[PDB]
Amino acid sequence: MNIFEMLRIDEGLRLKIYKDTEGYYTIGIGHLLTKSPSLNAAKSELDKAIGRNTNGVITKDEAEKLFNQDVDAAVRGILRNAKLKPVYDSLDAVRRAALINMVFQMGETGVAGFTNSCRMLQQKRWDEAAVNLAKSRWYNQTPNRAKRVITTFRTGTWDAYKNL
Ligand SMILES: *SCC1=CC(C)(C)N(O)C1(C)C
Repeated sequence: MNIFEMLRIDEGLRLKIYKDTEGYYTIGIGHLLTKSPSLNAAKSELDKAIGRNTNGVITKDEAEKLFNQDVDAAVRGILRNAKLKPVYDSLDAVRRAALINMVFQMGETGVAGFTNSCRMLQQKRWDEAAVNLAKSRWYNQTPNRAKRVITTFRTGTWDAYKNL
């Protein structure tokens, strides 16, 4: 298991524009196109992202290319955030993947709260952090996924993704 396999499990793979859990146009492996209600706006974002006139459908290779860019972007976003970098640096590789997973799903920029959760992770109070992370819109809206990510933070193992 690694961050790519983990997110692939959590995000799925769809080659045609579809709506994510929040109702937003998305494609590939969790690649958010726009929060705009306009499908045309979403298709324009897609064409720009891929570099060709697609009309809503991409190939698996193209989906994996956006995925590589998105994971890279989540990692660089973490390292450029003065608040997240110290937490990421304090974690082992498995928990670092859990943090990348959260950033991939909700972004670094524009994310409200979680200051206390991050403080508990940096303190390595795994059980307390796990409880705290669950008191969130994030957990309530996508509980099965949040549970897997939280279990990863609580245990530092891939148990939530094995046999899954
Ligand atoms: S460690 C929890 C956390 C803090 C903040 C910077 C708000 N984030 O985006 C996540 C959800 C990673």
